[PDB]
Order: sequence, then structure tokens, then C-alpha cells
Amino acid sequence: STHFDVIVVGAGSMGMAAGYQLAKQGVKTLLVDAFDPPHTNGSHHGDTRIIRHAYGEGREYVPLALRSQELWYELEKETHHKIFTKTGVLVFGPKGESAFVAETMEAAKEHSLTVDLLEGDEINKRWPGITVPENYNAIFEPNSGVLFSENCIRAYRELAEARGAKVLTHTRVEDFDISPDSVKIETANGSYTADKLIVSMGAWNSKLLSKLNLDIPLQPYRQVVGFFESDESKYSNDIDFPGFMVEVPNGIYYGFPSFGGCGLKLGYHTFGQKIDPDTINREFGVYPEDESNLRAFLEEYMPGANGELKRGAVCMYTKTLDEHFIIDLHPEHSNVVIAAGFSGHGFKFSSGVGEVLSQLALTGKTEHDISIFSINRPALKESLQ
Ligand SMILES: *Cc1cc2c(cc1C)nc1c(=O)[nH]c(=O)nc-1n2C[C@H](O)[C@H](O)[C@H](O)COP(=O)(O)OP(=O)(O)OC[C@H]1O[C@@H](n2cnc3c(N)ncnc32)[C@H](O)[C@@H]1O
Ligand SMILES: [Cl-]
Repeated sequence: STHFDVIVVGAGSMGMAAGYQLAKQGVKTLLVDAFDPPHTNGSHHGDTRIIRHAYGEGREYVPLALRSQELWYELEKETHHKIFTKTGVLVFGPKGESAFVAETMEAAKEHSLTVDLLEGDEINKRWPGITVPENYNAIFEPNSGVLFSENCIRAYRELAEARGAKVLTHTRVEDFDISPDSVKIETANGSYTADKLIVSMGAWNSKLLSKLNLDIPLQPYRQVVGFFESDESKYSNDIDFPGFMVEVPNGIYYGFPSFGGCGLKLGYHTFGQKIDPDTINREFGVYPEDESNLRAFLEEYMPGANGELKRGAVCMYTKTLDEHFIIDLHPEHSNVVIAAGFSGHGFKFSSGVGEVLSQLALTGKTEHDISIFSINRPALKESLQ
């Protein structure tokens, strides 16, 4: 309808955070989303999200995780919406047989993070609702916890809008026109121009980045979570049951304690169906794996939470080949910033990424080390049409 300093396409986890950072600096910003964030068609719903600090996936991750934590605490003080609860996060697995646990312990050591190390019966004794074999070891992070993701996006949106940011909802971006001095987006509701463009369309990045002459392999996955009736005297946040992410023989699982009797929430991380974001079946239970994969874990490790399925949710992961993020400037256009391939573990960093995206869009650089997320890295297999 007119000109803006910056346009953000995809106002979800990353986009809304970037929008808040931009608006706070007085930048005329327009955020465009295919739906009305927060919504249940992308990758940010399901009430809760785990944030961990002892990130062994990469050292560059820890600093970003710590900065994000501080930013989440800042957001908590600015809005009336609930943002974070310090449940702590438990990580366990078979001794000497889990690379996830090992790297977590290494990360904790290298960055001097505060953690408790326990093994075997010690785990079961500290948290009654958990039953693990004696050959299992664990690392507990008391200072990390759970974020209320929908509240996070809602808060960033309200704060951004109060400062002048415009949010155009139910508007799908269909094409881009990039020039060395400006950008333009085309939608069924009209075309818009700006000096800078931030692209953060989540799972849809796999289908539309080609419009920006980018040929990066991105694979969307259907990932479900289930809420189970549980023994509240053992799995409630009120009795200090922690959030968790563990590695067992058949893969990685993550879960949350019951909040206000909502029940324990569990998800299987290593498996999901390869899908197209436009034809994905968003109904939980249509595949036998949806529920069976979850109960298999519960009856073995948390029997007291293997109750009636209270509710399920379908959501998406967007993976890169190396499972590391993509946060960088378009290789050919310095006025286009790309945020994609969060591979199922990016929400906890959304506050920090919002800061990174705003810095890149306004100055072409950022104070954070984002070298591991380069769009030019080999393992990615990036090319142009
Ligand atoms: C799915 C999932 C993910 C997940 C998780 C549990 C489940 C079931 N648990 C996590 C956890 O405990 N800790 C953590 O750190 N991450 C966890 N995740 C992953 C995290 O949720 C995702 O990495 C994150 O949400 C990715 O954010 P991103 O911003 O990429 O994705 P989005 O929030 O879906 O936003 C994309 C938005 O863009 C819009 N869109 C799409 N296409 C268009 C077009 N054409 N035009 C305009 N807007 C568009 C969408 O509407 C969406 O809002
Ligand atoms: Cl993702």
C-alpha cells in the first residue's frame, strides 16, 4: 500500500521477535502473515516449549541460549502474559551410549554452567515418577525451563504494535521482486515495498525460497505431541517435576510437567512423517505411530503418566541436512535476511534470533557469532537456480 523501512514475511516465532526489536528502535515495520499469530498452522503452538542452556550441538549455541534467556526474563517484566517458569531440565540416557548426554555434559563443563550430575537409582529417588535402569546417567539443569510459546508471540506482537508496527494477517506472500536498493512483495491483498526484507516463513521456507533464487534443501516433518492424564503427586510442576529431553535406545523424547492439571506432555523427536506444509494432516491419531510411540516410552520410564490421552496436537519441524539453523544475508542481496531450517529446536532462541535479525537488517552485521548458521556452509548444499 506504501513504503516501509523493513518488511517481515512470516510473523511467527522468529518474525514476531524481529518485529518487536525493530519497532522498539523506531523502524517503520510491516509484518505479514498467512494467518493470525499465534495460530495452530505453523510450528509455535502446543502451549509450551523447552529452553536448555547446556547445548552441545555447538558452542556458538550456548552464548545465544544465555542471551535468549536474559531476553525472555526481560519480556516477562514487560508484559502481563506469562512467559517463563523455571522447571529445570533433566537429560538422561544409557551411560556411555548417548552422544546427546555426553555433549550436554561437555557443554556444561566448557561454559561453567550450573548442573547436577546423577545416575541410576539417584534419578528415581529424586523424582519418584521416573523409573530408569541402573546403567543410566543424567545431567539436571536447574536454571533452564519452560516457555509459554503462544504467550511469547502474543506479547511480542502487542508490544510491537503499540510502538507502530503494522501486522497484516491472513495474507499469504506469493512472490518477491528484489532490487539492489529495495524489495517488493506480492500478495492477494496487494503489493508492498521496503528497504529491507526479512524472510522467516517456517515450514513454507521449503517451498518459497526458490522464489528468491535459493536452492537449499529443507524438509518439513509432521511431529505430534500428546497430553496424558498423570499422577499429579508425581508429575506436576507444583511438586517440581522437570521438563526433560532424553535419549533412549529408540531415539530422543522430550516432555513437560503437568501445569494446573493439564497433564504431562510428551513428544518423540527423532521420528516424523515427511510432508508438504500445504497438505499435512493436522489431526492427531490418524497414524498408529502418533500414540504408540509415546506410550512405548511412558510405560517404560514414566509409568505413572501413562494415563488417558487428554488431547493431541500436530505441528511441524523444518530440517536442514546438518540440523543447524540458517541465519544469514541472502548471498546475492545484502538487503534480504534469511531465517530458516530451525530443525525442531529453535523456539528457545527466538528472542535472541529476533535481536540478530534486526541487527542484520539494519546494519548488515550482528554482534553475535552466527558463523555456524552460514547459508554458505558446505554441509547445507546451498546453490542457486
Ligand atoms: C513442532 C514442534 C516444534 C518444537 C517443539 C515441539 C513441537 C511439537 N518443542 C520445542 C521445544 O521444546 N524447544 C525448542 O527450542 N523448539 C521446539 N520446537 C521447534 C520450534 O517450535 C521451531 O523451531 C520454531 O517455532 C520455528 O519458528 P519459525 O518462526 O520458523 O516458524 P513459525 O513459528 O511456524 O512461523 C512461520 C510463520 O510464517 C508464516 N508464513 C508461512 N508462509 C507464509 C507466506 N507465504 N506469507 C506470509 N506468511 C507466511 C506462518 O503463518 C507462520 O506464522
Ligand atoms: Cl522447526
